[PDB]
Amino acid sequence: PLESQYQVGPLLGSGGFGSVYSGIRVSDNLPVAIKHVEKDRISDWGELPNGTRVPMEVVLLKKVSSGFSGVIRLLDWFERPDSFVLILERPEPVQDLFDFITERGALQEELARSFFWQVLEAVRHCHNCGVLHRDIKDENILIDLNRGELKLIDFGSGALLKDTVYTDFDGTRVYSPPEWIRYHRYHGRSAAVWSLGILLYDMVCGDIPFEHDEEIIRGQVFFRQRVSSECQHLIRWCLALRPSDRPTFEEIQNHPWMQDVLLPQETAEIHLH
Ligand SMILES: Nc1nccnc1C(=O)Nc1cnccc1N1CCC[C@H](N)C1
Repeated sequence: PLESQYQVGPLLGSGGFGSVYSGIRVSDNLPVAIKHVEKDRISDWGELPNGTRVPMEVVLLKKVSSGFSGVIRLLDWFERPDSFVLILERPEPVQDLFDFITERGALQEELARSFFWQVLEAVRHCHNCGVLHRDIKDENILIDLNRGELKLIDFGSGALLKDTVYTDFDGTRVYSPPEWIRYHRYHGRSAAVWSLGILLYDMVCGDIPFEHDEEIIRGQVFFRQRVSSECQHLIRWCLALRPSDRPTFEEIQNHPWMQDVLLPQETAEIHLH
């Protein structure tokens, strides 16, 4: 049973994603996160190779499963009569990117470069494994404060990556691209790159560039903080109105603003000490 295998701690958060609790695996004292999701609230249903219908997140997290620290690890999962329980890895000490930016304001470009690079490495790993996250944002990024390593969380709005159009979306509207707003249509990679541009603006400015549909559609970027010309260029390129004008992950990582990234441990030493 789940109740004998894990010691339940405080609620870490709840919302559209369900309810997430801090926990401890009783056997080895390993820190875990216990995620509960009600069956009636599930947006994307997946199918396990053995045939059983599970939340898409269970399918997606199994697809990415490796020694790669950039994606939160699924440790175990359970079915209950009206819900699913997901046992996830829990870094300690940890802080999500949203709380980190709230406490510190706009980040130094060196810090933003290190964090953005790790998000890109994590997203590239998902895509290479046939997984599309669909809800890339500061709230879905965990910072391992000791190691300076970032992890992607919440694959509950995700899908299997495909080359055809998506007509469904249940991620964050303010991170969604203008083709979703205008037409209820987007392609995986170019929509992911748009959300990445919103994320990078958020990191260097301390807030998102757009709040309303009209602003997303217009796509005019205003810099409220001092941001280098190379960083402003990368942001505007990710935020191109025409999806095909957006850079590939390779063009992003080869961008001159992305050069000479710090190692995660150098990041923890300089910026998280
Ligand atoms: N593994 C974790 N370790 C520490 C903290 N959180 C998580 C987590 O999975 N969180 C999570 C999963 N699915 C949806 C939302 C989640 N968050 C809950 C805490 C607040 C965070 N912004 C979102």
